[PDB]
Amino acid sequence: HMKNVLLIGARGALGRAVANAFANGKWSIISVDQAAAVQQGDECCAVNPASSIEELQQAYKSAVTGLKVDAVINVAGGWAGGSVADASTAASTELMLRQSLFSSVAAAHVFSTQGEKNGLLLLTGAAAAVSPTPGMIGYGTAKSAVHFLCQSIAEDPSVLPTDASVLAILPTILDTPGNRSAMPHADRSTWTSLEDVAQQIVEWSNGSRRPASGSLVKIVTENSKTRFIV
Amino acid sequence: HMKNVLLIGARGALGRAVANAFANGKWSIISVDQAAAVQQGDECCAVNPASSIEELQQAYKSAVTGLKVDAVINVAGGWAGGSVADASTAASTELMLRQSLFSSVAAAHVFSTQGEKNGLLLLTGAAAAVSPTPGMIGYGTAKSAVHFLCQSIAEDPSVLPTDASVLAILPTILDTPGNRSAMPHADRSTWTSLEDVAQQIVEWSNGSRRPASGSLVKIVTENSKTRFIV
Repeated sequence: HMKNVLLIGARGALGRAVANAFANGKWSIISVDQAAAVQQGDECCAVNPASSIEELQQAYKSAVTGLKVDAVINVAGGWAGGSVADASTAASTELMLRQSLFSSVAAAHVFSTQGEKNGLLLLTGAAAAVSPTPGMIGYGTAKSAVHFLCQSIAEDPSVLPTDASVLAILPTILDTPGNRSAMPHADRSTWTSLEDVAQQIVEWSNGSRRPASGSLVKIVTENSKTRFIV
Repeated sequence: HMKNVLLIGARGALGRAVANAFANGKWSIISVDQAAAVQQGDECCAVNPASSIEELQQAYKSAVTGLKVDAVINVAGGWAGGSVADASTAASTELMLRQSLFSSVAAAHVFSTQGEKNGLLLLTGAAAAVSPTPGMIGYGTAKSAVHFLCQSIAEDPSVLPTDASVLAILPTILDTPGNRSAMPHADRSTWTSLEDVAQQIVEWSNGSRRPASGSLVKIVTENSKTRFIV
């Protein structure tokens, strides 16, 4: 368990896949999640969903005190729909901002100050958020902001450990319990396996060849085969 | 005073310029500002700086109850610097998000539901936020998100009144009391006059020719002359 990873969103479907892929292992895993950490048998930090970015930052700093972190992995966030015509868009956009953007700003600061040389900061965007998202204002605005944050971090590498990388993954559709439940009978040939994403995150984290720091990495599945593409 | 404008950020330097340009007039002005509304002699709604997007939305809906709004103008927001290396970036990024993005999501919903035909939704971006902003993470991420929001609104015009427009202004440098104070002796030849921006917002609001709904409008000043450019 020589290498250290801070895992944000550890209790979501993609978070559990990522924790499973770490633990090979080789890795010591420090996990955090908002509201949704069952806080029973789980060795996961529960942080309040009403947390400020500064509160997230302090909670993350605390969880890894006196560690060099090789990887900070943020795979937090769910989904909601809504246009500006919908009253519901106000709350859903704030929720998506908190889950994805607040967590990513705090996570970047911990990686900057406690990251190890050759380490990885990985954030979670959305392939759809590369374009206007009139029907998913919250989801698209939050994820677009994560993409922007990824690019801005990379633009000044002096803020990262030596030879560190930041990457954002842009999933299209993930094969999650939620999606299976929603559409039991659907053609899932374009639905990316969580194990495939998790395994790729752990290789990148281990210092396999990575796309250029700053890359938006689209996760494209056809006939149940997956490419990681810039 | 036939036409109605909801003005968000009315107590900032650009907000006062915009209120002055309305009042020609011809316009009935309903103004809102966070923390900074002096709430003495001022006919301005003071909204709490800790407001949720839904709270902003309700406060905006209340301020214009039983009006058709020809214009919703959001010129709120200040500035802070900071990279991900800075502990201060967490709080400054949340502050910029609240001032600019929270206000813009709420303002878009009020314009969708209470806007008049041929009306204007105007948001405030930043010319610099078209590119990575490693040295101003908060400011750039918040403003980039406003640009994205502007584009997403325009992408589905069924959410807006008939022949309505949304625009985002991308200032580079504004000739504000704050900037004059900071650099009394500086060459201000590239600093845009607030009166010039305000006057252009009021013409667009009145239904002058506008760039295409969705435009990011850069405000470019050289030798103290200004162009509004896409």
